Amino acid sequence: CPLMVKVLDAVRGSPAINVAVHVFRKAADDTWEPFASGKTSESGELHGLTTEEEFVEGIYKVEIDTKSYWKALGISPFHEHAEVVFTANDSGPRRYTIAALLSPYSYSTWAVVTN
Amino acid sequence: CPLMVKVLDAVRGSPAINVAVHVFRKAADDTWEPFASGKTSESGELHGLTTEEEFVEGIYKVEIDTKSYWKALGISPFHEHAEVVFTANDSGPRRYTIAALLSPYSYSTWAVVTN
Amino acid sequence: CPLMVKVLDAVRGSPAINVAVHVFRKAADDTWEPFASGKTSESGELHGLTTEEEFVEGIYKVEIDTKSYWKALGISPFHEHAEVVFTANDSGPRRYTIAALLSPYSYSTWAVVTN
Amino acid sequence: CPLMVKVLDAVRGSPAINVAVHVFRKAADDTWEPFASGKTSESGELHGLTTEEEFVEGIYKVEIDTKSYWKALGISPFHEHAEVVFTANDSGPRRYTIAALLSPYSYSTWAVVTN
Repeated sequence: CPLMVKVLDAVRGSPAINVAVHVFRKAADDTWEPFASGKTSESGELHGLTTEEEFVEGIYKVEIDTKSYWKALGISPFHEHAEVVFTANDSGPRRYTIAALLSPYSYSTWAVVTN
Repeated sequence: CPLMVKVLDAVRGSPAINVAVHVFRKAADDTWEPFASGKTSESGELHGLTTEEEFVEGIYKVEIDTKSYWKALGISPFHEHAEVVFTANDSGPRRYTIAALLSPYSYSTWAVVTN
Repeated sequence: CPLMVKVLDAVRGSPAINVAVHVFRKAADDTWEPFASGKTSESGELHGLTTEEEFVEGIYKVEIDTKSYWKALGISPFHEHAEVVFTANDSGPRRYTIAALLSPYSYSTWAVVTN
Repeated sequence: CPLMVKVLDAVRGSPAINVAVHVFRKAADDTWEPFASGKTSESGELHGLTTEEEFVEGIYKVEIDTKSYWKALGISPFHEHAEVVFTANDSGPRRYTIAALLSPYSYSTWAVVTN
């Protein structure tokens, strides 16, 4: 599991469950190609998006569908989604955790990268 | 100006100066059209991006070039840039401040919407 | 004023108004002595807490009464308050801005120190 | 394990290892009584601070020794420590994760509370 996504809810103090996550990889023609997608679990985590074989060097975009999450809770939030864009595996394979802590008008996002 | 961008540096405890900022508006064909751009001032602020006349309801993207900022400081960053995507809605008079607090492997972003 | 406090609300996307703020300075006996206090304005800012003469090097604590703020909004909070503890150091001319971005179960706090 | 502390480093994109953490509980005389302490592991986590029996209702303070952490990395940080003050177990036993994401001039802290 070289790529994991974790989402937390700062209003409730809980994992953000059933959040849609779409991952894209930048192609040679400079366009965003769909790479993987899924929904966060009861722990606010999304595992099994990819494999070490498939997750080659490149520029990746993780789109976290925060608006649909807040709308289902009765909040009209500010952002359409939280977008995380980064170069992966350029010095060899790494394990990446992309995390976001969500509020209606804000989000904090960070990465934990391990060898 | 109805749209202001503010960028802060959490490593130095200072405004993030000379940061490139690009604003886009989503077109009918679903593509991102360049809308406005600039560089943050000595106060980490970017004023005068648009006018009330030009800034109509729509979906906007604010791209903050964080990678170039960290590279100029000799600090290895994670993100290619920080992206803020939101709908501008005419619910009475409004001013939008899009802010970001930057760290090499994280950023927090928020919006202050006032009348 | 060499010390300003700014508080923002991440649920509403607005300044956090009428928030009580208490500043303390650590005394020789290791206890926290009241130093200054006030309430944030309509811009979420608290100015005029001290003067350059009074604000000597020392360890200071800024306590932001977040619980009372959330309770007045009918939102169940986690923290009793947000506490910022720091040393003020005379390394040339300095102005300190202590800022906090509040959510019910989280807060981000940062400092902008300028000349 | 009803109380766990997790600390992350936003400069390195890694767990914050060997961070000292002190927990206090407010006593009847309004003073902070030492309750538990420890150091974060290689995963940036501190488990086994207390037991369900010992962790009774009360006001608790978790002091995360961020200054010593940054000083050991060659950074002179802004804060003396990150302080998290909260009421625990007032509606019955809960499991609490207190987390902090650290930068030299900023920190974000949140709680994940589960039943």
